[PDB]
Amino acid sequence: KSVQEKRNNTRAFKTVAKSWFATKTTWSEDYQRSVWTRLETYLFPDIGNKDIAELDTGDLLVPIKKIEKLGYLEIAMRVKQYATAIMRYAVQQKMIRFNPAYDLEGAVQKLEHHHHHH
Repeated sequence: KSVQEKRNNTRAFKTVAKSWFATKTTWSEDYQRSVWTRLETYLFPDIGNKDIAELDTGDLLVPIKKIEKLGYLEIAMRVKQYATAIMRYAVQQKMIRFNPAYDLEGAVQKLEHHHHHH
């Protein structure tokens, strides 16, 4: 249906995070650039090309887990918070029902919503 839309990939994480970045000047110019650079490299490749409306807790856990097992916990936790802020903005734009980052209490130790498949 995106042919009738003015832009095929709309409401996508990269565009939304772009808007979020454009609405952020709270951090310092240098540090925030570093923030953006880490978003560009880690928190964009997977989810940025996906329609965030269908982005599952697992989908977002992919880039998170990517950094988690990258050996940089601080980076992962900070990207976790960056994403959390963007997800908050995402709900406000009705893109997602709830924040998967808030939804997952850490109940499931996997990327799935169930411990037992059946």
